[PDB]
Amino acid sequence: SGFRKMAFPSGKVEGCMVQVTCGTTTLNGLWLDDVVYCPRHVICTSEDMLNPNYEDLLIRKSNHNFLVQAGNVQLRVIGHSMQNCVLKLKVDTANPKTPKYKFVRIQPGQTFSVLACYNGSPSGVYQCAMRPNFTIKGSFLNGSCGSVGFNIDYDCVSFCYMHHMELPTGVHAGTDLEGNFYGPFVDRQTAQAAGTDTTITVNVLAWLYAAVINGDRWFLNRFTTTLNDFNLVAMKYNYEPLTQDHVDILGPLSAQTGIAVLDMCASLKELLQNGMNGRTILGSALLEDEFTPFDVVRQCSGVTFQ
Amino acid sequence: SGFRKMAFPSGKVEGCMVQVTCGTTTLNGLWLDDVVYCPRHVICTSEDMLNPNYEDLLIRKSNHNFLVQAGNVQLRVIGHSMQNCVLKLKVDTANPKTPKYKFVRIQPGQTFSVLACYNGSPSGVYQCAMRPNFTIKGSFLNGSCGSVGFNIDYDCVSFCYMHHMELPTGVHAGTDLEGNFYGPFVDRQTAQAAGTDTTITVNVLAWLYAAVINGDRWFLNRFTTTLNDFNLVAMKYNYEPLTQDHVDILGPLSAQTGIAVLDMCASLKELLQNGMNGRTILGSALLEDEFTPFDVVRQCSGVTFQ
Ligand SMILES: CNC(=O)c1cc(Br)cc([N+](=O)[O-])c1N1CC[C@@]2(CN(C(=O)c3cncc4cc(O)ccc34)C[C@@H]2c2ccccc2)C1
Ligand SMILES: CNC(=O)c1cc(Br)cc([N+](=O)[O-])c1N1CC[C@@]2(CN(C(=O)c3cncc4cc(O)ccc34)C[C@@H]2c2ccccc2)C1
Repeated sequence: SGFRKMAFPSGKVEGCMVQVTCGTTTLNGLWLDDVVYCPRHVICTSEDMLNPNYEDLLIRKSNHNFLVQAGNVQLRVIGHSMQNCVLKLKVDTANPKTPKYKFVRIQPGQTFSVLACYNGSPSGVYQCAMRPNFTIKGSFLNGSCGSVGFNIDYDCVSFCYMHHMELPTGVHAGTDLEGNFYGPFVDRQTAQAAGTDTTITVNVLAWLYAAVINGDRWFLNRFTTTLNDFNLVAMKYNYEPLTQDHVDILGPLSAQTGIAVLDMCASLKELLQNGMNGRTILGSALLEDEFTPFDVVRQCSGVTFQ
Repeated sequence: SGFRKMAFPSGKVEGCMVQVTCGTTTLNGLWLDDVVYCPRHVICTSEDMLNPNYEDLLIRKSNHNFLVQAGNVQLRVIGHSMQNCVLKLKVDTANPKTPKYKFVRIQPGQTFSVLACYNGSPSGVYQCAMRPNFTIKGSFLNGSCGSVGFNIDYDCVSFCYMHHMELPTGVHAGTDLEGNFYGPFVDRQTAQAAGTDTTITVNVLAWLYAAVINGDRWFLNRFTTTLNDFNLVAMKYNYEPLTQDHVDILGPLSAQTGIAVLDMCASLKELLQNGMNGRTILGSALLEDEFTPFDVVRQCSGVTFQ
């Protein structure tokens, strides 16, 4: 029993974190095989970021302009390329610690673990969701660029996020490991802000199913609802529309608890309309939307990774 | 910016997790140098746990009654001893992955990271606090015994918790790595329950300081309070008394924000008396008490570990 925001074991990622220095700029990089991946704004000064031309800035750099430190050992750079907003530094040494890995671009609403790092050195690990507005509510200070987000499936680390910047609202923005930003953001100091966000409906439902699996049932009712009538209440409370594909995804949890998906939607409808009345669910006074259906199954059923 | 329940990087602990089988019972063990540590109830059947005599049960076992699996390699046991509620199995191989480590018995209110494990295989990592009633609100299923809680300081892993059991309220109970239970609990199936718990006052205050460091100030006021008058409100809301040593501990955070500790106590007094009025602090509609003053400084200042 219990339900926690649970991150994946970070060991396989810790062994890939290195430090990348270009000029006076230092940030984190990800060392897989003989390539280090880091944000391309490593080549920039603060004044560059106001309006940078990265092809021009990068053309003026050499392999020896990039210092790569992996613990004590320095790594010699033998090539460099730019792919979208990430820099790929080829090095003379394959990382002996390279895990089985993939690069994945996740959909909004999916979760991942973040290994926060400074100077190539891991600081901590925590779970995040990709918000509908393609930001994340992480925990990031100056120097954290190039920290990565990931999932682990069996042996295989699927990297899905590399940190680039913090937006004025204090939420965070970054790219997939191929350098493509999530959302409309760009690696330039301009007026750009998080757009309007919404609550991830299928995730709230999953979390309500986790609560039932863990013995909380106070919020259940005998009512039901149609998908159409639910989505109308969803719109009014700034929740994302629930699709039939979302319903199908909640299949296994609905079957494990004996609560039909549309029956859980009627429960959530009442919670949105009435509030919690000073009660809590799984230790939260809010409706939690950062657990996927997969996250609930993984933690309420004890999946492991090696 | 941002504030998250942040666990330590778990890599140094992952390399110590092994599987221990005695009879039909299988659980997790911690392999440091040439010793594996696991809960001594590994030697028990379910009927044994009703009223076990561990000296008698253990006297009837041999070294070859214990199977120890570390990934693929099986480890040969060459000795065994019981220390309080932990079993120490001596093995023929020193763990090549042994980190710098210590065993620490924490005070209630301190936090640690838990690496949840099944069959010697890490499942996930999360932060816990030792509650005042010496339970933890973890996330643990059948098979998780011998999972450990820990802190990392620089290079050194300080193990502080090994998981033994789940109490009827769904909270968790276990020992230090020397086998001494936190709280009054014993490794027997009896009527024992978590006692009355309280809210960790110094921790709530620390978290209010984290919110200020992160730009939330809506809950501040111009009032002040005396330590004595605060503690009287604390008693009424089931908060722990704030000691002068607690005040001194909050020194660095009070100095960084320019808010006197007793001024933050007056803020908290008002929050307890008025509620939050549908507002949130650091994304919580509750007063959060599972961050220590150290945890706030570590995350709002970017400490790392190698
Ligand atoms: C706060 N502001 C933005 O993050 C920001 C927002 C926009 Br809109 C556009 C840019 N932009 O394009 O320059 C931004 N960066 C400003 C510096 C950034 C960010 N950074 C970090 O270490 C960092 C990471 N996470 C959270 C942080 C919170 C902080 O309070 C301070 C720093 C960070 C280093 C990087 C950099 C790039 C080139 C030369 C020097 C430094 C990029
Ligand atoms: C639920 N009940 C108690 O945990 C419990 C409570 C008291 Br009061 C006294 C004992 N007691 O002394 O036996 C308890 N255990 C019952 C079995 C325990 C617990 N366990 C786990 O794997 C486990 C860990 N965490 C959370 C769990 C939640 C679950 O729903 C089911 C299992 C776990 C295995 C171990 C064991 C020991 C000897 C022989 C076989 C198994 C110890």
